[PDB]
Amino acid sequence: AKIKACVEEVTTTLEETKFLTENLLLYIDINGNLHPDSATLVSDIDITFLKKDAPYIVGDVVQEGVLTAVVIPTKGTTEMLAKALRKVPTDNYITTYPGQGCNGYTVEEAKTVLKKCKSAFYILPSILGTVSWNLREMLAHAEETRKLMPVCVETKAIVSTIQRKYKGIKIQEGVVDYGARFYFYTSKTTVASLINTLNDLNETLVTMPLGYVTHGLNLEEAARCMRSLKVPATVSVSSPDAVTAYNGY
Repeated sequence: AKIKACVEEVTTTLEETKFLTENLLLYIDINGNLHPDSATLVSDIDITFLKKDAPYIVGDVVQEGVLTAVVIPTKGTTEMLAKALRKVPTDNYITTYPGQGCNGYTVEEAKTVLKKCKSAFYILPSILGTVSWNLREMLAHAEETRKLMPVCVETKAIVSTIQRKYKGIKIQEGVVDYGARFYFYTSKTTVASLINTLNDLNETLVTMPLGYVTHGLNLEEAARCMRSLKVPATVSVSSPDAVTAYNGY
């Protein structure tokens, strides 16, 4: 039937919005990996088809059952994002604003792009001071506040400091609650998977910018990714100048 073109923000959870349509529009990267905003919308659905045909080019669309996914770019520009969204078949969709988080686009840029399409879009809904604390200060803060502290296991200087401060700790990937509460991860897992994990734990964090250095990101790229966190976080950067730069991004 003819589609009633619109962009409408709802305040309902995914399940509570399905009365409008069963169709979900997801965002993926060139490898078929789901954007953190899309990753929580595929519960109890086989998503083998997303990575099955990787690698993809921006604008590629993959579909199966109630799911539609489009490969979006990283702000290259708004033109590229518009062009990608135009490839989605016209229909009624529950979705999120495209290009958020690591992709670097703003909510205003996403609204502009969706309003140029002919689909009916139903948009699902959705801080602590920035500091320059050294590792010893961060560990002391995590210990007294019980905030979760993400730690990259490949950063040997950090692992050796934790082993020496918390004698007897058994460091392994995942949550380790010994002296302080840590989330140990490898750089061999994506920043997106890490953000999804921290969002699911739903704990307040004390953290360095995620992806910065460990995943080859610069501070601006890490700041963009950090927008995908749905938990409160005390972010600690390298120096007082990096505080201005980070809060500037």
